[PDB]
Amino acid sequence: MTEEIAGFQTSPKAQVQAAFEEIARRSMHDLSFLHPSMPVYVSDFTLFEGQWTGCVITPWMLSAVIFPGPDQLWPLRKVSEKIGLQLPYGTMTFTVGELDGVSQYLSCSLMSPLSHSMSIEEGQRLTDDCARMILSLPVTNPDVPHAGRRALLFGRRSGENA
Repeated sequence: MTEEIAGFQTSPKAQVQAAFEEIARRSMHDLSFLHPSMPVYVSDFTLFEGQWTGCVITPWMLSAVIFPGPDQLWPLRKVSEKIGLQLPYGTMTFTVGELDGVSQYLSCSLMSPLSHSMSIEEGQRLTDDCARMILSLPVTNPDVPHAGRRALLFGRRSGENA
Protein backbone atom coordinates (compact mmCIF):
# COMPACT_ATOMS: atom_id res chain seq x y z
CA MET A 1 0.00 0.00 0.00
CA THR A 2 1.30 3.51 -0.96
CA GLU A 3 -0.44 5.44 1.87
CA GLU A 4 1.58 5.93 5.10
CA ILE A 5 2.04 8.06 8.26
CA ALA A 6 5.60 9.31 8.87
CA GLY A 7 7.19 8.81 12.31
CA PHE A 8 7.31 11.79 14.69
CA GLN A 9 10.66 13.20 15.85
CA THR A 10 8.87 14.11 19.16
CA SER A 11 5.22 14.53 20.29
CA PRO A 12 3.11 17.40 18.74
CA LYS A 13 2.56 18.45 22.42
CA ALA A 14 1.85 22.15 21.70
CA GLN A 15 -0.59 21.37 18.87
CA VAL A 16 -2.49 18.80 21.01
CA GLN A 17 -2.60 21.49 23.77
CA ALA A 18 -3.82 24.38 21.54
CA ALA A 19 -6.39 22.19 19.75
CA PHE A 20 -7.78 20.90 23.07
CA GLU A 21 -7.79 24.47 24.46
CA GLU A 22 -10.24 25.28 21.65
CA ILE A 23 -12.22 21.98 21.82
CA ALA A 24 -12.63 22.63 25.61
CA ARG A 25 -14.17 26.07 24.74
CA ARG A 26 -16.38 24.73 21.91
CA SER A 27 -19.80 23.97 23.48
CA MET A 28 -22.96 24.06 21.34
CA HIS A 29 -26.57 24.98 22.35
CA ASP A 30 -27.61 27.31 25.25
CA LEU A 31 -24.51 26.24 27.27
CA SER A 32 -22.58 28.67 24.96
CA PHE A 33 -18.88 28.41 23.96
CA LEU A 34 -17.67 29.69 27.37
CA HIS A 35 -13.89 29.71 28.00
CA PRO A 36 -12.35 26.64 29.76
CA SER A 37 -11.56 28.41 33.13
CA MET A 38 -8.85 25.70 33.64
CA PRO A 39 -5.77 25.67 31.33
CA VAL A 40 -5.61 22.42 29.33
CA TYR A 41 -2.15 20.76 29.64
CA VAL A 42 -0.24 17.87 27.97
CA SER A 43 2.56 15.67 29.40
CA ASP A 44 5.18 14.13 27.02
CA PHE A 45 7.26 11.10 28.05
CA THR A 46 8.91 7.78 27.01
CA LEU A 47 9.00 5.73 23.75
CA PHE A 48 6.40 3.13 24.84
CA GLU A 49 5.61 0.40 22.24
CA GLY A 50 8.30 2.22 20.16
CA GLN A 51 6.03 5.35 20.05
CA TRP A 52 6.25 8.69 21.93
CA THR A 53 3.88 8.71 24.93
CA GLY A 54 1.85 11.56 26.47
CA CYS A 55 -1.36 12.39 28.35
CA VAL A 56 -3.66 15.42 27.88
CA ILE A 57 -5.79 16.92 30.68
CA THR A 58 -8.61 19.41 30.17
CA PRO A 59 -11.48 20.50 32.51
CA TRP A 60 -13.67 18.09 30.45
CA MET A 61 -11.40 14.96 30.09
CA LEU A 62 -8.04 13.22 30.64
CA SER A 63 -6.76 11.01 27.79
CA ALA A 64 -3.57 9.10 27.04
CA VAL A 65 -2.01 10.07 23.65
CA ILE A 66 0.70 8.26 21.60
CA PHE A 67 2.56 9.28 18.40
CA PRO A 68 4.58 6.95 16.05
CA GLY A 69 8.30 7.01 16.99
CA PRO A 70 11.24 8.49 15.00
CA ASP A 71 12.11 7.19 11.49
CA GLN A 72 9.02 4.94 11.09
CA LEU A 73 6.65 4.46 8.13
CA TRP A 74 3.34 3.32 9.63
CA PRO A 75 0.57 2.43 7.10
CA LEU A 76 -2.23 5.00 6.63
CA ARG A 77 -5.07 4.06 9.04
CA LYS A 78 -8.73 5.11 8.94
CA VAL A 79 -9.86 7.28 11.81
CA SER A 80 -11.74 5.94 14.85
CA GLU A 81 -10.13 2.49 14.22
CA LYS A 82 -8.66 0.74 17.31
CA ILE A 83 -5.08 -0.56 17.62
CA GLY A 84 -4.30 -2.99 20.48
CA LEU A 85 -1.21 -1.82 22.41
CA GLN A 86 0.49 -3.89 25.13
CA LEU A 87 1.22 -2.10 28.45
CA PRO A 88 1.96 -3.55 31.94
CA TYR A 89 -1.24 -1.60 32.90
CA GLY A 90 -2.99 -4.21 30.66
CA THR A 91 -3.32 -4.63 26.89
CA MET A 92 -5.58 -1.71 25.86
CA THR A 93 -6.94 -0.43 22.54
CA PHE A 94 -5.85 3.08 21.52
CA THR A 95 -8.21 4.69 19.00
CA VAL A 96 -6.77 6.37 15.87
CA GLY A 97 -7.55 10.08 16.29
CA GLU A 98 -6.95 12.57 13.47
CA LEU A 99 -6.57 16.22 14.60
CA ASP A 100 -5.46 19.56 13.07
CA GLY A 101 -1.70 20.21 13.49
CA VAL A 102 -1.36 16.66 14.97
CA SER A 103 -2.35 14.44 11.98
CA GLN A 104 -3.03 10.77 12.91
CA TYR A 105 -2.21 9.75 16.50
CA LEU A 106 -3.31 6.97 18.91
CA SER A 107 -5.33 7.97 22.01
CA CYS A 108 -7.78 6.70 24.67
CA SER A 109 -9.98 8.46 27.25
CA LEU A 110 -8.92 7.72 30.87
CA MET A 111 -11.40 9.77 33.00
CA SER A 112 -13.43 13.01 33.27
CA PRO A 113 -11.68 15.17 35.99
CA LEU A 114 -15.01 16.73 37.17
CA SER A 115 -14.01 16.80 40.88
CA HIS A 116 -14.80 19.98 42.89
CA SER A 117 -11.27 19.69 44.43
CA MET A 118 -9.92 20.11 40.83
CA SER A 119 -7.29 22.82 40.14
CA ILE A 120 -4.52 23.38 37.52
CA GLU A 121 -2.08 21.72 39.98
CA GLU A 122 -4.30 18.57 40.11
CA GLY A 123 -4.46 18.87 36.30
CA GLN A 124 -0.65 18.73 35.85
CA ARG A 125 -0.13 16.27 38.76
CA LEU A 126 -2.78 13.95 37.29
CA THR A 127 -1.33 14.11 33.73
CA ASP A 128 2.00 12.93 35.26
CA ASP A 129 0.24 10.40 37.53
CA CYS A 130 -1.71 9.23 34.45
CA ALA A 131 1.63 8.76 32.62
CA ARG A 132 2.96 6.83 35.67
CA MET A 133 -0.27 4.76 35.87
CA ILE A 134 -0.26 3.56 32.21
CA LEU A 135 3.54 2.98 32.12
CA SER A 136 3.26 1.17 35.50
CA LEU A 137 6.91 2.37 35.84
CA PRO A 138 8.53 5.55 37.31
CA VAL A 139 8.79 8.58 34.97
CA THR A 140 10.29 12.10 35.20
CA ASN A 141 7.85 14.44 37.00
CA PRO A 142 8.06 17.60 34.78
CA ASP A 143 9.11 20.08 37.53
CA VAL A 144 12.90 19.45 37.53
CA PRO A 145 15.66 22.17 37.79
CA HIS A 146 16.26 24.66 34.96
CA ALA A 147 18.23 22.56 32.42
CA GLY A 148 19.29 25.42 30.06
CA ARG A 149 22.94 26.61 30.09
CA ARG A 150 25.02 29.09 28.04
CA ALA A 151 26.72 27.64 24.93
CA LEU A 152 30.55 27.94 24.82
CA LEU A 153 33.59 26.22 23.18
CA PHE A 154 31.89 26.15 19.75
CA GLY A 155 33.23 23.70 17.11
CA ARG A 156 32.40 20.66 14.92
CA ARG A 157 33.96 17.19 14.55
CA SER A 158 36.02 17.29 11.32
CA GLY A 159 38.40 14.75 9.68
CA GLU A 160 36.55 11.52 8.90
CA ASN A 161 33.42 13.75 9.04
CA ALA A 162 33.45 15.86 5.83
